[PDB]
Amino acid sequence: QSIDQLIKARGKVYFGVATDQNRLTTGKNAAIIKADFGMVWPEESMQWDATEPSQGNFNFAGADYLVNWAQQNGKLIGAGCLVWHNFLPSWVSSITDKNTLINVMKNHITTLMTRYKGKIRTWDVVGEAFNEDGSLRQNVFLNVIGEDYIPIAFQTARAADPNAKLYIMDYNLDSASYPKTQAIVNRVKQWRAAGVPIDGIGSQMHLSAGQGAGVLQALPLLASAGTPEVSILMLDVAGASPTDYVNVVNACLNVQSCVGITVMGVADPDSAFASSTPLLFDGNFNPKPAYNAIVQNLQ
Repeated sequence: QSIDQLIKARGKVYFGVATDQNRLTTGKNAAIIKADFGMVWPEESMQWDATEPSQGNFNFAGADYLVNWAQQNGKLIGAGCLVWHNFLPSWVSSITDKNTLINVMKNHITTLMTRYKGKIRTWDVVGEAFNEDGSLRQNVFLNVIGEDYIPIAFQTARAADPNAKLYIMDYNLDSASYPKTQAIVNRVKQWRAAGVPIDGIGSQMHLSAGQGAGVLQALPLLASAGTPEVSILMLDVAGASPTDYVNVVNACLNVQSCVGITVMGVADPDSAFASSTPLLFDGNFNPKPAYNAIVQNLQ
């Protein structure tokens, strides 16, 4: 039973999964993604250090492979992250001149999005921009450009591909009482009021056991920012309890603007957190109790 087909039947857009050429060419990953998922999300091949390892010298081979595989198999594509502090080459973080960095950032955004224009459903434009107390995270963009780097990034992305949905994303947005959750809602409200084209908030749900229950209140709070969409991505759950996974799915179903869920890989041994067995398929590529519980809940 395909959880993507079942979640579409309930009115959502997709159940997706993070992957890349390394996974699609080994084991049973390709067969499972074909059968059970409706959207793919490159784990590393679209990040800055992979795509622009030297300034103006782009490398698209891995990203091209993923996009072509998705189109051939009828899958939606989400891609990112265009601007964040992870996967960032030193040549970028060493820039100290504001105009130089604005132009570098705009060029990185425009080049990636133009190459795949019309083919990408969702771009993660800005990621992990907030500290745990709700202040903005001090990365090179904030240090050199200032808080305007976020509006500039989204305005540039919107001009490059008006078809794509443009997201901001962060982690630890899983509790409605946590300062970070309330801060991103307030800031996104203000940005949208100023005309900034933020289409979505993506919640990076790398969850500890038992945190699914709190998502039932956190996700509606994120939806109150008034973006056209919200999504769940990078989802995994330590221990992979059915209770946590079903709670996360029910939160999605309860929030009308939540378009879908993307899990953080297929099989446990390929997770960065493999020792906590946090995914929906085990090391033999067999569906786990959590997978069957999602199927049963959606039916």
